Amino acid sequence: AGAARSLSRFRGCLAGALLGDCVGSFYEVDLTSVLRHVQSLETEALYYTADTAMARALVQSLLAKEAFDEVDMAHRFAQEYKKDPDRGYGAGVVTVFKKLLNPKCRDVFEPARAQFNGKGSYGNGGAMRVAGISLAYSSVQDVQKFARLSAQLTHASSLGYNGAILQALAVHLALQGESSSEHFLKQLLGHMEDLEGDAQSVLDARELGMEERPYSSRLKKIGELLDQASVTREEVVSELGNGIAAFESVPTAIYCFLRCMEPDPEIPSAFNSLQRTLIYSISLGGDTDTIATMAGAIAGAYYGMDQVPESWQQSCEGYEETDILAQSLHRVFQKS
Ligand SMILES: Nc1ncnc2c1ncn2[C@@H]1O[C@H](COP(=O)(O)OP(=O)(O)OC[C@H]2O[C@H](O)[C@H](O)[C@@H]2O)[C@@H](O)[C@H]1O
Ligand SMILES: [Mg+2]
Repeated sequence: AGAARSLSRFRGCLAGALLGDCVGSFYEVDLTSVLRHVQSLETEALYYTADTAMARALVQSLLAKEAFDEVDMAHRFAQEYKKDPDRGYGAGVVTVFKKLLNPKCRDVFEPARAQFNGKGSYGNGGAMRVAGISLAYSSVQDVQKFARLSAQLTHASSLGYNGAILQALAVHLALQGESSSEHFLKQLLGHMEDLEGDAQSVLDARELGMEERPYSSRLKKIGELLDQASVTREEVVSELGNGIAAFESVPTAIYCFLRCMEPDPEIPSAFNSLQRTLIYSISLGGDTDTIATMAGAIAGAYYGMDQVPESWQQSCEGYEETDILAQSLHRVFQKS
């Protein structure tokens, strides 16, 4: 709410991400499923998962250095894992952290490049933690630059880091406030068509038997889905995904945000737009903590802190630290 990149947008963004992670984590599903159990949320009994742990470390690094510092951020990721390994980290990425904890590893980007036979991870862990990049950086150029670099600390495949860029761009656009769904999608599509024309990206996708321009292809499917009658959960999962791959989760989160910009008759009117976006995301099943954390980041940035319900927020572990960090990003980087 209010001006582009306002404090309310910053706070709502990180709160929305925290809500999606914590509320989503129960069901790691059917719209009726979800509605019964948000009943519960009507202190800090909902633990956050690796999505929030890594987002907090990313943001703490940015604040400590008042800039992107790959060595600081890589070590804060590794030390966060060492301090609290049981947050549900991906099976592969834990190898990166263990290599980064070795004090004689001195290029912090190389462990990620060794992952998965030297092709790199395409998991959504780079995207799940990236919203803080869009709070720290106002220009599109800087959002893409450091969304990519922050993601490359663990996700060296263009299929992974282009998902992180796409998530950061969506948060970036949402922080600018009111827009049509079609304009929001169109801007995202243009940026991704630009990135997926790159040779390394084309090959990375070739090598795995994928569409050329996989993110672009899914963003076009979102535009079709937004015009389609009687869209079912099954159709959404089939065309976009609900999985741990960034390309099976990041477009899906953006779809959830765009679809839920308007009221949905099968979700009670008593829920506001942020809540309805989270309820819809979680109803898709699959990687619910991560799809909801990403949809919640976007919706929180767009709708602002006035749509973060206190009862839901106060159920989440660390909600006050999350808020402090949002306020600090606004002070340090948005220079209020
Ligand atoms: N190149 C690849 N080839 C085959 N499988 C892959 C590849 N890349 C990723 N995977 C599969 O993808 C998995 C994850 O890739 P990882 O890099 O370990 O971790 P993340 O940080 O992305 O995990 C993010 C999630 O973890 C948290 O629970 C959050 O809630 C998110 O849901 C691998 O174990 C592989 O099965
Ligand atoms: Mg997850």
